[PDB]
Amino acid sequence: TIVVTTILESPYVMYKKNHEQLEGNERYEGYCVD
Repeated sequence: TIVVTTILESPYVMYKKNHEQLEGNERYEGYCVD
């Protein structure tokens, strides 16, 4: 598994709606997540 470092910065990487009930990569959304 590749470890990808990134940064919380809108709209590149943001916490998803309901992230606390999600895990791993699914916690995040945005341009850089895509």
